[PDB]
Amino acid sequence: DAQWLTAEERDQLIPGLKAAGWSELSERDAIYKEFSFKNFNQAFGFMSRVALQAEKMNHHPEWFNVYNKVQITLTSHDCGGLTKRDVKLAQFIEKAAASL
Amino acid sequence: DAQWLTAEERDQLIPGLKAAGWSELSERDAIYKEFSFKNFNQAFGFMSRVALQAEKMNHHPEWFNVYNKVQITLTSHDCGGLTKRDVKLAQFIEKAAA
Amino acid sequence: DAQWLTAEERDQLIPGLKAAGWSELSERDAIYKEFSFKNFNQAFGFMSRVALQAEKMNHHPEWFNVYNKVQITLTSHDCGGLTKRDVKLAQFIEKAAA
Amino acid sequence: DAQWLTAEERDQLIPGLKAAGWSELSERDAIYKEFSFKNFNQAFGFMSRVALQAEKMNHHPEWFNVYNKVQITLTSHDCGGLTKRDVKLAQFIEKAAASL
Repeated sequence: DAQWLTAEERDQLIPGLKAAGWSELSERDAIYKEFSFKNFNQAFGFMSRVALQAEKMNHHPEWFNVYNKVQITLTSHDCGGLTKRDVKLAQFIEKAAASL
Repeated sequence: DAQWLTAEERDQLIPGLKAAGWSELSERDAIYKEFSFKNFNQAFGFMSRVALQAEKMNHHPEWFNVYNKVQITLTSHDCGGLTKRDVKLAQFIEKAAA
Repeated sequence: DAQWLTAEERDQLIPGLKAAGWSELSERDAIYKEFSFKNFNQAFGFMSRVALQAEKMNHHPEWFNVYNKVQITLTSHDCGGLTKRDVKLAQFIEKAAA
Repeated sequence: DAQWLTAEERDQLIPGLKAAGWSELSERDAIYKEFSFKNFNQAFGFMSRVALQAEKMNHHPEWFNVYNKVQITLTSHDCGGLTKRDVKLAQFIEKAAASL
């Protein structure tokens, strides 16, 4: 999905992400979550998996990393809002963070 | 190097990095530079090379990435300032970016 | 492309790759090339770029690595032969290696 | 350790690796193990972690990858045999494969 999520889609997709720890940013139609690992080795291994998925689906995250911390913000710049692509990427990220 | 850069060291090593595009932050004793690649494939390949060097040196960057852009801030948190480790990592980053 | 390369396609696309250092295996319809970098940092950075492209194309290489060396064999297992996917991945590999 | 493992060291270090699935190659003083993941994404994420450790310890593996399979052979070419460095790398690899 390249268009903004509908009210119905948000009610059916966001609750699960919120339950997983993601939050909706106050200033942008985007979701955000910070992941913490044991060290940089584990953090970057995680980032490499996310990077691979980003190229597989042609959708990229905004992210900041400092050693074992990875802060991720997902939104679609081509339309300026949250799309199904962001939800899909978030779901993959949760799998990667859980080693699944 | 693990100790803060002396005045002489800064004069000898920082100008080259500034000529290469790095700048010194005003609120912190740290250097910064935004790199712009063609796409994320190039950007992450570059990040992977920097990540390898980070573990080789046990010195890590503070960095942000969005598609083809990579913003890097370097400083030594252990002593709260710039050290030769930051200079060496920045020099490696320049080679990897080229 | 997902179907086996035709005679015309092979004549049009393979010579360039051979000029670049790729060779055709004798026991399989596949192309091969060993890349030699300066070190593992360069080699793995290169591998990371190829890995990203592999997932973008959903087409994977058969590769071996030891420090600065990376041996790559390309073929399409789905049909047991060379396809345009192999040619396109090889061309990307050439750019990444440069 | 940059020298070959002693008979004593082999008796105290190899059993654990054998128990983990590693085997001693017949033609070389090296250890070998094949790892299988769900897909290439997981396999390469694993490889990135191993790559990071290889640069951290300045010791590199011989490895072959085809999609979800990663075959790893560990030995020290600077002396032509198995060293403490190979054991250390093997132990890290086991952690990475287990997501630890």
